[PDB]
Amino acid sequence: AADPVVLMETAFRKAVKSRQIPGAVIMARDASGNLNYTRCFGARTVRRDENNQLPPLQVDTPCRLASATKLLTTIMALQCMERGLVDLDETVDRLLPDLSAMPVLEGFDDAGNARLRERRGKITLRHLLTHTSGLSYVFLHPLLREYMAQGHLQSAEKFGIQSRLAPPAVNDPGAEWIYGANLDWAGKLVERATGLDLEQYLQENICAPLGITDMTFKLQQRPDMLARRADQTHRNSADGRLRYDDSVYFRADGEECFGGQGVFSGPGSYMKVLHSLLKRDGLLLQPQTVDLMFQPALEPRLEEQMNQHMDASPHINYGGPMPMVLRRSFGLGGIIALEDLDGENWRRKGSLTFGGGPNIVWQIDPKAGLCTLAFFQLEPWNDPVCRDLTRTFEHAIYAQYQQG
Repeated sequence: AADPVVLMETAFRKAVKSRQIPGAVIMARDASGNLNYTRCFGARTVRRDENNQLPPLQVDTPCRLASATKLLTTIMALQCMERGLVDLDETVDRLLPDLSAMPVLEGFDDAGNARLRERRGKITLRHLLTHTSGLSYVFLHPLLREYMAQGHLQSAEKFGIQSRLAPPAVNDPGAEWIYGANLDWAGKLVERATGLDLEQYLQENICAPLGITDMTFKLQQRPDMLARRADQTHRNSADGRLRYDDSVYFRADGEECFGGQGVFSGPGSYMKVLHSLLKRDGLLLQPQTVDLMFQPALEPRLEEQMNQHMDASPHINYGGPMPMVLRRSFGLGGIIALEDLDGENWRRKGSLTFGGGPNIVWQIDPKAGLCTLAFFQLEPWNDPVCRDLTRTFEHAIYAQYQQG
């Protein structure tokens, strides 16, 4: 290895030895196809097995991707566009007439009555994939917070509407960037345009081309990869020690396919998606279509307010290991760096990035010719030693690779 990489590798092993992280999978690939950096550290749980050992994280270990699923669903959405089933600026009301019928929540009275209102303008597939449709996640928006407390989402059952699709919009399309259930809608777009449930689409149109056999929504129907699945671990906010996280169990996710989250896979298979997109090999997506994913999709006003929002909310930190304050846009699939994160030393301008709940982070850097993947199974998102370790990971392999 190189000097910076052996120091980073030691930084990781000390975090496993000193109980800071349970484990991590770390992977980096070149566009030229001759960088194959993949290391594994520590365990896939904090729970000791029947053997009284910690079973190790490994490159094929099935892992909860959480919101890192959104990238996969962006590909499925764009795959449908390539095939002339949809168009980016086609109104969604053909394939999503239930979304298109939803109103926008304007606010409340002094009496406390909810003011619903007809949407101004039409929602498009491009809006969904850039989080500019105008819908938010309930627990983020103060209007949706109260709307939920009033109990108006309880009637979704009656009309057969799915819980995650139930909330009304908080704004019009093209007004704001707002993080929401857009890929859950995009997933529905894909299903009804193609006539297949997401899971069969994923298998046929993403796993098969790349030779993947450990990527699925239905983890319960795969006993072989369920037997060696990673566990979730949570970091205590009090003492900073890590404990077993059994929150998934009590939630009962339970065989329900949606495009925003839900997919389990090995880190190796997820890097295979990042790798294909980087080298323009056409197995998932037409190179011209990939070019679009890295194009700033946001209008100047929208990107200005998206930066304001992200810069003003460090407790969420969408741009994980990147500088807390940084000029970004959004392409189709993730956040785009509108500038070099640190001259030639780190991610270059035009690089695409998004992450996942258990501190999963991916990035693709066309201009630098690199793509990296930092894979953890540790909550909450925006964890400091995960963020820090990832930061030292990227810096190290960018350094080794590009000069000398």
